[PDB]
Amino acid sequence: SRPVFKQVLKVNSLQAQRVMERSFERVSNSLFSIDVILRIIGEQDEIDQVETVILEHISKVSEDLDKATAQLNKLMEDNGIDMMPGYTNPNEYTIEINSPQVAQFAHLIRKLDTLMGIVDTLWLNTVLTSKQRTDATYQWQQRLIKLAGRIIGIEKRARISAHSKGKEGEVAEAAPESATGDKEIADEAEKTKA
Ligand SMILES: [Ca+2]
Repeated sequence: SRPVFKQVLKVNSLQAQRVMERSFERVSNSLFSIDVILRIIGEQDEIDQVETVILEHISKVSEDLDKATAQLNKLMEDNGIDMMPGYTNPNEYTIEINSPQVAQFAHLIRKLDTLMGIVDTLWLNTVLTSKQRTDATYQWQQRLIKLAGRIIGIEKRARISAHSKGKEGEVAEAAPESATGDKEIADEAEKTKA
């Protein structure tokens, strides 16, 4: 009745692995709740106003990984570096994709995995210092984490919107809100709720 795309997603870098493990299933459940809290809300100008802002945030992160990937993939050409490294422990995650927005978040994690792969060889080829590597890894790890947090924050603003419109009980039976086990993600969601 409803399409669900199931896919095995291998992740090499420890940064992309950690982002995936602490944010994905929460974000996957968050975009699911948003999609149903919206049809319970019903008003289409608001439904197009949340997705356009949902898919903008997903787009801005996607845009900035593309530009980071571009500049660093030609630092390797400037230094004649062809190859990427092996990874001592890549992992494979079985993920299901219920909406296109889940696909784009899962595709963001892949582009982060690639970006870490680029940074890792530029670090290994002595083009980037140890600090430049950890600032890339930390800030890019953090960048998707707050993106996760803000999706969830957007989801919590939709729930309060449903409350004011009387539909509190209707979404407590269609989509109960899940706990956010990551404190960084929960903090960014509560800022995005104000
Ligand atoms: Ca844009």
